[PDB]
Amino acid sequence: KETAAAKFERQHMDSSTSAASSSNYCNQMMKSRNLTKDRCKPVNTFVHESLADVQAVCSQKNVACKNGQTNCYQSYSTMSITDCRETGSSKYPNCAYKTTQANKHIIVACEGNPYVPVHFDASV
Ligand SMILES: [Cu+2]
Ligand SMILES: [Cu+2]
Repeated sequence: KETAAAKFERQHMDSSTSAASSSNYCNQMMKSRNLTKDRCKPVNTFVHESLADVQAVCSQKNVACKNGQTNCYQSYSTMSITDCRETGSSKYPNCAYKTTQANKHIIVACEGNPYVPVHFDASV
């Protein structure tokens, strides 16, 4: 259906906006990106930077991933991101999210050739 790289783009990339367009951004994005189809994915981060800039992170700061692996890389500088966290009232099928706009360093897991971001590890 898709590739691991394209899946990262679907779940974590939104280069069309410099930041969350409204407090309802996460409710809209989580749905349109098919992240609430089977269940309400609890947490998710979207990156408001060009693909090239996020892909460049694979050549930046090598750090360990949350799972112990060491194919993770942290951005040298901060990026415009939107943290989407499911609200306490949220209940599938009616997924509801709190939209939080921030500027933080991102940590992504890189794989393949071309070595590109495939998993979003965290924002710091
Ligand atoms: Cu920095
Ligand atoms: Cu993987």
